[PDB]
Amino acid sequence: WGNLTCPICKGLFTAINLGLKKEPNVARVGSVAIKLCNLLKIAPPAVCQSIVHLFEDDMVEVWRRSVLSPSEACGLLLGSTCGHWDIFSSWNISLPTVPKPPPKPPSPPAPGAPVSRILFLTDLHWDHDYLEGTDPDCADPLCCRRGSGLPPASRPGAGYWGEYSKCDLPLRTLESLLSGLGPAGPFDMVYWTGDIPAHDVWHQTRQDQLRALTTVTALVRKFLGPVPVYPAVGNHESTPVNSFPPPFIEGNHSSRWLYEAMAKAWEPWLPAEALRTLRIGGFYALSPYPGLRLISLNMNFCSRENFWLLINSTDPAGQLQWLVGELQAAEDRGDKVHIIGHIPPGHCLKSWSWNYYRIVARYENTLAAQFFGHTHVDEFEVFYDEETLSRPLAVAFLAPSATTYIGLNPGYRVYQIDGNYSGSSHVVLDHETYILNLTQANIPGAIPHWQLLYRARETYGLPNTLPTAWHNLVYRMRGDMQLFQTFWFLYHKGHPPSEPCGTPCRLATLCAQLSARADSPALCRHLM
Ligand SMILES: *[C@@H]1O[C@H](CO)[C@@H](O[C@@H]2O[C@H](CO)[C@@H](O[C@@H]3O[C@H](CO[C@H]4O[C@H](CO)[C@@H](O)[C@H](O[C@H]5O[C@H](CO)[C@@H](O)[C@H](O)[C@@H]5O)[C@@H]4O)[C@@H](O)[C@H](O)[C@@H]3O)[C@H](O)[C@H]2NC(C)=O)[C@H](O)[C@H]1NC(C)=O
Ligand SMILES: *[C@@H]1O[C@H](CO)[C@@H](O[C@@H]2O[C@H](CO)[C@@H](O)[C@H](O)[C@H]2NC(C)=O)[C@H](O)[C@H]1NC(C)=O
Ligand SMILES: *[C@@H]1O[C@H](CO)[C@@H](O)[C@H](O)[C@H]1NC(C)=O
Ligand SMILES: C[N+](C)(C)CCOP(=O)(O)O
Ligand SMILES: [Zn+2]
Ligand SMILES: [Zn+2]
Repeated sequence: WGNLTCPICKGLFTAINLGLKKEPNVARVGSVAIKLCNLLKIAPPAVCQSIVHLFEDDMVEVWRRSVLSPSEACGLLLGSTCGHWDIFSSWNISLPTVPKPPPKPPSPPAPGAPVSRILFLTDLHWDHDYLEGTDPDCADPLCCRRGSGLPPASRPGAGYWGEYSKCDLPLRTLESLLSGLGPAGPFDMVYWTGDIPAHDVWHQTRQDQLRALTTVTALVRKFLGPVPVYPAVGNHESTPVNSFPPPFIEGNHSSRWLYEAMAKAWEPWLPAEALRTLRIGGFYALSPYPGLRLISLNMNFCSRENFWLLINSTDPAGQLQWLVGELQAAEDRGDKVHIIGHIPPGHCLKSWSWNYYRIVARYENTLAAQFFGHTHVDEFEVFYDEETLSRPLAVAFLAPSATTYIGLNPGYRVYQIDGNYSGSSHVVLDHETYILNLTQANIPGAIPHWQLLYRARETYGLPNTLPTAWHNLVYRMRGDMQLFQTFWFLYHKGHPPSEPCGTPCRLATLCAQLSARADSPALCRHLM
């Protein structure tokens, strides 16, 4: 009588569910997990215990409601007859039935046309506990801070402004960055795409994260005054890291604490309609100029590390569908769109990344620019047509981090964009990157001087910065090692590794530049 296997299975995981709601059961989960953390020497025992205690409540709940829920587990184990396993199942959003206009590249701007200057800040990762002189090569996942201890007598401690290691930034270096903006300005707007807290991820309270949010927010507001700042939500803003429950999760373990703090912190910059969307799911749209829409995406609903998506990964918060409606509205008015976000779309979950790719291809004429960060390095992602994966039609700019993490100079970015006038293409025309050379800045008594590292069109000889120039650059770099070495230099903000990047390293790096869609190896067919 195997007619009972499904009854008993469901009875098992129903009892599993009830047991895992009990906090002493959750603590049992945490204790074993910590001993394995110590046994597998993942981190120091202090970090192992702290991070499991911080994560255990939310993670046990998600597993209880997804992988261990009776309908899911028994569906995996006994098949569609018993339950239904649909964890990370494929999904698709709906495009409107409006015919796609003919593909049309942006027009060259007329002589003397207005140029809008956009400051781009990402991955600031302020470390409230940064401490000069401490060990940069400590045993914790983040060093140069209180509790990192002392270096050996053979190596120096963490530099005053930062270190070339697994360390984040003292607030004074963030202050130095914004205080040196004058040469690079003036700015019409600032795009600020996430990651305010540091990587002290094993002990972050909601108050620490809010303190990071409110302190840095006030700092940029002090140095940029009247200039609008459009933020986007990074993966480090929440606690625990990457924990962004979609709006179908209510109660105090939801993201309400964080989104509302953002709506109050960013009220000076965001219109009422933006603040409403922001409070719901951490994304919004607004109009910087007549004929220009800006859309700030919360890419944590695309993230491979947002463990809440194990419950349901299908277009969380309805964001992609909301994006389509916003983009079609822009197409209807003839507006152009900027997209800003944190995690670049090539690094998203499979289904999300594929649907985003399809949206970008549909709205190629309407999308004018895309801006992401999160990787901390200086790179890009080229988008191609759906039909042949060979006509370049969009490019995402991945700007490098202000934080040193890991081992880099601090950096930031400025875009020259086809400006504020009727008929403008609103596309990026050129960009520039500024760095703080820590080797020089950390000399005792020196005053930090942020330097221009490079300008895009000048150093690569680009006629413009449209998608085809970046496509072309990748294939020039396939055959020109010196050119690729330049790019590899700039990629690390002027502080590349000493291990040379040979043939496999180059091909893997070039393949990432063409991988705007996750898990699409065909995109790199011409590289390997
Ligand atoms: C995880 O979340 C997703 C979404 O949040 C859940 O998917 C929804 O599931 C419910 C069932 O519980 C579906 O309800 C059915 O919808 C039928 C038709 O609905 C159409 O119109 C909807 C409202 O305008 C519209 O959202 C939807 O568009 C999209 O969904 C289609 C799949 O449903 C998809 O193929 C399209 O590409 C498009 O993106 C529909 O066209 C209706 O006939 C049924 O009676 C019933 O109402 C929702 O439609 C689902 N919505 C989406 C976007 O998929 C999913 O169940 C959750 N998973 C778990 C395990 O909870
Ligand atoms: C950061 O500052 C260091 C320190 O001066 C620069 O390194 C020097 O680079 C020049 C040019 O290659 C050499 O002649 C010196 O010998 C270097 N000094 C040392 C101590 O290595 C470095 O080039 C700067 N980096 C950037 C990106 O500006
Ligand atoms: C942009 O141009 C329009 C039309 O000339 C003007 O009204 C507006 O003040 C300008 N600036 C912004 C930020 O919209
Ligand atoms: C993603 N990364 C590990 C390469 C860069 C640092 O991560 P993160 O600070 O953006 O979360
Ligand atoms: Zn970051
Ligand atoms: Zn990040």
